[PDB]
Amino acid sequence: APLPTPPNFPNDIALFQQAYQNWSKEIMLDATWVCSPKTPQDVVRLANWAHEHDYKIRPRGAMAGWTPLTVEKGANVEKVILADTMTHLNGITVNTGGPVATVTAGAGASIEAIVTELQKHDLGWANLPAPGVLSIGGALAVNAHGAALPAVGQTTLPGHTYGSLSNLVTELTAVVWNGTTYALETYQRNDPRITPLLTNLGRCFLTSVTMQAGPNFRQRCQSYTDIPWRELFAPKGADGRTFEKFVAESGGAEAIWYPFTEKPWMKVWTVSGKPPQAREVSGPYNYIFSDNLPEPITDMIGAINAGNPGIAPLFGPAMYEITKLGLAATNANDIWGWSKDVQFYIKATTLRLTEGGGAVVTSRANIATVINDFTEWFHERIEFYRAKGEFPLNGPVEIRCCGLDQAADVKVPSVGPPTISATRPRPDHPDWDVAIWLNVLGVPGTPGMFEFYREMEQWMRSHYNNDDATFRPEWSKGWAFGPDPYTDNDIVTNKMRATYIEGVPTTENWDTARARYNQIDPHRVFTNGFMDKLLP
Ligand SMILES: Cc1cc2nc3c(=O)[nH]c(=O)nc-3n(C[C@H](O)[C@H](O)[C@H](O)COP(=O)(O)OP(=O)(O)OC[C@H]3O[C@@H](n4cnc5c(N)ncnc54)[C@H](O)[C@@H]3O)c2cc1C
Ligand SMILES: C[As](C)(=O)[O-]
Ligand SMILES: C[As](C)(=O)[O-]
Ligand SMILES: [Mn+2]
Ligand SMILES: [Mn+2]
Repeated sequence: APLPTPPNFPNDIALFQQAYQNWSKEIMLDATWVCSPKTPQDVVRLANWAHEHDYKIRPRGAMAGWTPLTVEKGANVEKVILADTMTHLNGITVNTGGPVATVTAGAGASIEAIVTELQKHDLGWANLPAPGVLSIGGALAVNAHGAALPAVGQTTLPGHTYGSLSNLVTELTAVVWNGTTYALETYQRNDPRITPLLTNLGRCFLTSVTMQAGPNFRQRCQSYTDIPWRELFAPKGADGRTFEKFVAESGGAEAIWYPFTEKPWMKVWTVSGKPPQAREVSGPYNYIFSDNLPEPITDMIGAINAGNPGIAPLFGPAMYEITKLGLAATNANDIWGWSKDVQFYIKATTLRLTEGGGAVVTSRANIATVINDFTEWFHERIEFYRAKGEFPLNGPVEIRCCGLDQAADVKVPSVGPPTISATRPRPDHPDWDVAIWLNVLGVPGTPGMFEFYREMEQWMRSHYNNDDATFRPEWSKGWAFGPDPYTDNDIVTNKMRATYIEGVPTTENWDTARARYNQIDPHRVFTNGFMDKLLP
């Protein structure tokens, strides 16, 4: 069924109708209006047109995400235009000459494309998200990050950050109200106005960004599937092959622990000179068994989807075995290459899942305790539900750490970190210097799963709430589980604000960010109904 034709739409911007679905298909719309602006000036034309006709505009990147910040479930989108940035707003230029090398990218450029160009100039980023498909605008919007820390004794090379990609921004350009009309405006990192824009949840429309780059580096990625979970996730100072020891020795680490299994898949990244035992790779996405699944597994997933959640204790071990056998068969337990080739490992063809948990901001010395508390709690819960015949949990626990948006990493003049990034340092706790990402993944539609994600969100908020650690939702994942994600009204309208006014000055907090967003867009062109609840 055709949507109403928009009134007097700019004649040279082609409009087409497409479906929209979020990653888990928990948001599904049969029809939306879409266009692909050719230049930043065309986004300006779209915004002024929208203002004049009471339409809304949303930037559309790779759609590799879950939140309702583009379109909401069940929403009337008759007066909404989605502006695909990836078709044309994708230019990339490396700039070598200043206090630091930089790269200027259209907001629709993919992060893989950006860092591929950086590699040609012997440059790179230290803390990359796992999927390269992401648009840079979409990555910045949520403080996108990887699993990287420096090893003990490792210095941060000039230009690099172990925080979010949002910490690397030296300048950006956005569509902004000037008092009479929307126009392009450019902000430098030393401008107080920029900090809410560095992580903006799509409340602002970025057309281009410039980001610092450091030197590229070679990196090893070793996999282990032979460490029992209680050994890996042990209390502080324990014997054996512990998570904290890997972080000390190597810096970068991520564990994937399938449900009802004994041994995680642990990945450890070490900066280098190739180790004799490692296999050199020349491209990303080196885990072929995880981008493509065979028939016995897809049959289990099919049977789960058909109403058999009791397959979970068979499915977890089956996924572990595909991983163990696949790593061995393809000789991928010990690989080495440029940063991007070992840090990009999730292809867009990966199994569609939905996520809970979030971030714990704390001191580096407290990593073992945070992880041990979470994994012991999780294990007790999953076994508790199994004993009652209930299987709310059929995907892995995933755990990784990175750094925060440290001022020391920024090599241009700067007014500070992103205002509302989950990676923003806490001024009241200068010793808090890591973010621990504690995620749980599950098959969409699983009975009891969102109830459990609510149970977990409540537990994390209450448990990680003291002088040693605090909890922040991961913007890009599920949160405000009511029990469905993004539906607990108290969390959306009260507790997210509370999180982002805690421990920070009233001159640079959640309310500062809201004020800036409304100054830039008082007509609320760059909003939807969910945005209006979260950021009034
Ligand atoms: C399987 C998978 C793995 C992932 N792994 C990681 C991970 O390793 N680390 C990590 O940090 N994240 C990860 N993500 C989450 C991902 O970073 C976010 O979902 C991201 O926002 C998606 O970017 P996108 O380009 O697909 O944008 P979209 O999904 O199209 O949009 C996402 C958000 O960005 C905003 N946005 C897009 N373009 C602009 C723009 N030009 N200006 C202003 N706002 C804009 C939108 O309004 C929206 O809020 C993963 C996601 C998936 C699906
Ligand atoms: C690598 As992940 C927990 O953001 O899907
Ligand atoms: C309970 As408190 C003051 O550590 O946020
Ligand atoms: Mn608190
Ligand atoms: Mn203490």
